[PDB]
Amino acid sequence: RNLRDLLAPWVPDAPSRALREMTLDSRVAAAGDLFVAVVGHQADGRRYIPQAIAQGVAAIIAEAKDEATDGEIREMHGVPVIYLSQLNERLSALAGRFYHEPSDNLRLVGVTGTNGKTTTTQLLAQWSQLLGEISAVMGTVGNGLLGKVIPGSAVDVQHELAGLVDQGATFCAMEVSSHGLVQHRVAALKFAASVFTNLSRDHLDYHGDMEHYEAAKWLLYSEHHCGQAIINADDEVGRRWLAKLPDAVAVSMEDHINPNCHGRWLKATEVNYHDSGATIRFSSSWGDGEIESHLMGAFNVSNLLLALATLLALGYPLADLLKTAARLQPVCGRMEVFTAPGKPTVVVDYAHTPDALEKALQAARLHCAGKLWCVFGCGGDRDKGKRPLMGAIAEEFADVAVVTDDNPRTEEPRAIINDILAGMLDAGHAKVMEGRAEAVTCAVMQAKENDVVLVAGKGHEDYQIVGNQRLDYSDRVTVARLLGVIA
Repeated sequence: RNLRDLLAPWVPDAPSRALREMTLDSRVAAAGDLFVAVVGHQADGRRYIPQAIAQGVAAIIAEAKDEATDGEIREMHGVPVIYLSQLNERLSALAGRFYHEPSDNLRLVGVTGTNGKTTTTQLLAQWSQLLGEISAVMGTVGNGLLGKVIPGSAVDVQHELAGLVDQGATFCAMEVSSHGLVQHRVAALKFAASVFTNLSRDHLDYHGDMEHYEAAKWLLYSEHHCGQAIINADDEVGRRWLAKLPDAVAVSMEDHINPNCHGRWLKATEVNYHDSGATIRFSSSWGDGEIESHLMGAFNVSNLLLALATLLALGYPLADLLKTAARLQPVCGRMEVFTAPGKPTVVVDYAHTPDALEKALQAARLHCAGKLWCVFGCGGDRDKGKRPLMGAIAEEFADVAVVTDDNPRTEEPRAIINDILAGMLDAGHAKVMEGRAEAVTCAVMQAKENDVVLVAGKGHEDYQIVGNQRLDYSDRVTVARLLGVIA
């Protein structure tokens, strides 16, 4: 880490200074640090140059806008201050070089879209590690090697990737947000591949608005090192982009592959949704096969097929992917299935809004030969408007609604349940059972072998809040003990 080597691609005359860390914040700047002074969200980091100098930073790189020309080298208190124009745009490349290009020292796959980013990244990291990578994730759940994921400027992204490379990671699956892409947070990253799940943007009904949105996105991907493109052809926007990208991989589970293109493709031909997951039959330009997925619902078929197409595009052999597919796991507490010989199917899911609850029930219904049970409640001392909507959704999409407690906090637990029931056409056909453990047991012990019990609202969140008390309680553990299995 040397200022002269750091800036050699952009500023040839830069003095030699040993550098420690790269920071945007004068308050945490230490002796030897490189301070980077950016103009940002109603803030000007150049205001904090004197504090950064007083903390003993070795050098400063600063926005040139209205202060200096691009590449201008100044000196303040014997500290080099180098000015760069458009420093927000260049910060990714600057940090990339500072951290020795971490995206050139592992296989980085980016995942963009409205939904399925978390699941698709976890599947990419898991499947790659089953084939012998040391894989890592960066996303909304956090950053780290698989099993060690812990809960963001262009500098933080490059630093975190460098941290993963230092820990032995050879593969990283990164959730990329629309906001991250637009604010140049991944601008200099070398993506081996870019995955598009779907675009659920309301607000885009006007042709000029859809045109400008698409124009902004096309411009961004012309500026990035996207690598191989893997696109969900079941998304209308995905299909429009596939029509313009002949080297992209088209993925479908709904017959949207156009075979006249002679491009690379992967298509589910048949799915059997059953008690413990999905049997997925598929054809592809790499060959055909059948996958035993332990994930639940149609959207998770799509997520898995995107991850498969990505790894096939990157050269992972179909035979090795097929042989490891049965080891792919759900995201913990997301449509997580619990089965046992001769027992009902139980799905634990985090769903705690009307929309998540409807999606979870629709997904669970596909796997349900008998009756669909829904065990749920609503949090106390929070917004109450969702209570009757969740009741109506449970009544509509489930055969048996079992309304119980879910963190009633200091609110009268039955008050919450009354709000849920008020949303129903026939409240009298809902079951009510208090104790959540008792309500889960009720559903699981009454359900038939070919029934599906959805236990919604907690997922992995191993507590029940009653009054001021965080009680030890887990849906996953309660269901596991009832079924005689290990959570």
